[PDB]
Parts: sequence; structure tokens; C-alpha cells
Amino acid sequence: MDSAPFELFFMINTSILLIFIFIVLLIHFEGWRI
Amino acid sequence: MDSAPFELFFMINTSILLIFIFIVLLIHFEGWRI
Amino acid sequence: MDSAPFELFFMINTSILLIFIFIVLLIHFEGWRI
Repeated sequence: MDSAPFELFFMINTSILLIFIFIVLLIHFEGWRI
Repeated sequence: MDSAPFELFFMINTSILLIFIFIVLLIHFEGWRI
Repeated sequence: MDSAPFELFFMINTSILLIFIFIVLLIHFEGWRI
């Protein structure tokens, strides 16, 4: 009945996750299908 | 000889992952692959 | 002056991420670059 601490964890994570997830996807399509 | 606690870990993990993996992928293709 | 608990966090996190990131790249090269 409390998502105070869990929120931050999911927040900070989303950053590093989105960064790698997006970064990888970008390159993969930026010309990584040699 | 007990995978009670280990099960949940693998459950919540695969879930959160599959969510972002699919969700992020959907958007990236829905018009976010700039 | 203690990175005991912080280490695991960075470990489990990097792991799950590296897994999805690598896994994707693997397949793409395993025969998904049609």
C-alpha cells in the first residue's frame, strides 16, 4: 500500500533503460544491419 | 530444492522487461525511430 | 565508504539490460537481418 520508494527505482531505471534501449535501437537502424 | 522466492524474481523480471521491451519497441516503430 | 548493496543493484540492473540488448542483437545477426 506504498509505492514511494518503488516509484523512484522505476523512475531512475527508466532513464538508464530507455537510454540503452533507445541508443541500441537507433544504431541498429542507423546502419548496423551490415 | 525450493524455487518459491526465485520464481517471483523471474516472474516480475520477465514481466517488467517484456513490458518495456514490447512497449518501447512498439512506439519506436509507431513513429519514434527518428 | 561502502558499495556492497550498491554493487548488486548495478549488477542485477546491468544484467537484465545487457540481456535484452544482447539477446536482440544476437538474433538480428543470428538470421534476422532480412
